[PDB]
Amino acid sequence: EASLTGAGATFPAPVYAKWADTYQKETGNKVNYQGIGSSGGVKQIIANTVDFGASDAPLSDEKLAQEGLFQFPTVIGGVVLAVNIPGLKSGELVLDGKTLGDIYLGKIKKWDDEAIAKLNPGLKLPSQNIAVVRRANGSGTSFVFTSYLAKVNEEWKNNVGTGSTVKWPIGLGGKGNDGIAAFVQRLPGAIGYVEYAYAKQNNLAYTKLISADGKPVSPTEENFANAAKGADWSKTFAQDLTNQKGEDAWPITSTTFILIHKDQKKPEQGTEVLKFFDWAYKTGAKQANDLDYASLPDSVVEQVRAAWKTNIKDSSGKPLY
Repeated sequence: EASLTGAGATFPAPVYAKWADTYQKETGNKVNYQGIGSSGGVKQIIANTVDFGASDAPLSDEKLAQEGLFQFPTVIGGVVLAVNIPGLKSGELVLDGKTLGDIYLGKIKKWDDEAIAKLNPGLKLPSQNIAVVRRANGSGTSFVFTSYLAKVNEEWKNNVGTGSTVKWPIGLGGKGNDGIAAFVQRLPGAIGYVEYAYAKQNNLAYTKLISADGKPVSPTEENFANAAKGADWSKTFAQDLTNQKGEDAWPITSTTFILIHKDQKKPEQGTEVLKFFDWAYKTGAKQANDLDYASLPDSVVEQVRAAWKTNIKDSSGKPLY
């Protein structure tokens, strides 16, 4: 039995924790996962204070080569806009990218703004002020969200840009996906971006969004999977899944990555990390779907296995898989 420690992204934390509990029950192996944000996960793996790091923002091939790291995707999730609007039920408000950007730029300040009313003809919107909530920590969810806004709102792209940390025009700061969930819950009129599981688990209302093709879509595991149907995984695991074309393609979708060292100084730990992720691919799909995360296609998991064999070795050059 081994004790493993991982750290990083809160985006997939609900599923990593579920897998860890089940894995211990079946095998006795212990996996301790710390949700400290993707930036923190990257610093930790490079500092070698953990067996594996986790980040929703992929590292470039050069940065991976420079640090002697290897990265692989685990699941596909989606970012949603959790809202606290009195009188509105979940899934009934619809927003488009342009308007969402104008809300985050501070251009739109009330829930009954003309720009929002026009997108929601049947709705009777309140003249409630909007309280914007964003991440206070270095975040892979912020990276995905800002990558999306830069595509749909030019003023956002030119003035604030994309990043795991940016100079937010307005808004209160919440720590982790759980921190944003807690804020929305306690602030009438609030809007905040979180990975879907956090909204669902906390019974938070969320909005629909207009797809890249121009149709309103609901956030569901299937619709996150739809956003990834045209990604060519054979070329690279670092796929951008925001604003993708296609029927029922959730616009703010993303996969997430695990980072491990190519030259394993503690081979026994390295071997056990791969066994845990292999077990998750083989048996953990049901748990991932229970939490509304879509699974990676079998072809992709096969590419990852082929890559483990070629890349992960001990100091004597022997493969650990």
